[PDB]
Amino acid sequence: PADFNGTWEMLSNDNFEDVMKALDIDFATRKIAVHLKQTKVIVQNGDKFETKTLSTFRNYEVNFVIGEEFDEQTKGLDNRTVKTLVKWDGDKLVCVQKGEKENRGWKQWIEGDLLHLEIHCQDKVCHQVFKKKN
Ligand SMILES: CC1=C(/C=C/C(C)=C/C=C/C(C)=C/CO)C(C)(C)CCC1
Repeated sequence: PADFNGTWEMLSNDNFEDVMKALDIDFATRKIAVHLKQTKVIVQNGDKFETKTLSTFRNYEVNFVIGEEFDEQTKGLDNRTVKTLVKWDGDKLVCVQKGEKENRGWKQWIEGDLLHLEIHCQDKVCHQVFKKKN
């Protein structure tokens, strides 16, 4: 079983601008955001997840239990309300965010000491990789 617990520092971030544009985040904001390093802080207790996404610009928090749908407010991103549901795919997390934007969600997994995060909206996909610090 994967263990997502820890602090993970971004190594790479590809096609983030494509996803931000699909979310209608304006160009000025995309330009700021694409150049920032991010940190992911995760506390996992079995199916219970507390996560934080940190940057010098804005921070983002999302907490969930596997299989339990909840209202997510993407404040600081696109600031939309979505119905979010995260489930397992083997050792991987797969999240669907039901709402105004079509085909919105993300997929997260570990290979070794690297955390991978795929973020998708409409036909766009962003791939991020993070290295475990603690
Ligand atoms: C666009 C946007 C940002 C991106 C955050 C992303 C999109 C987080 C994805 C969160 C998920 C998938 C949960 C943890 O895996 C941050 C807040 C850095 C700065 C302001 C603009």
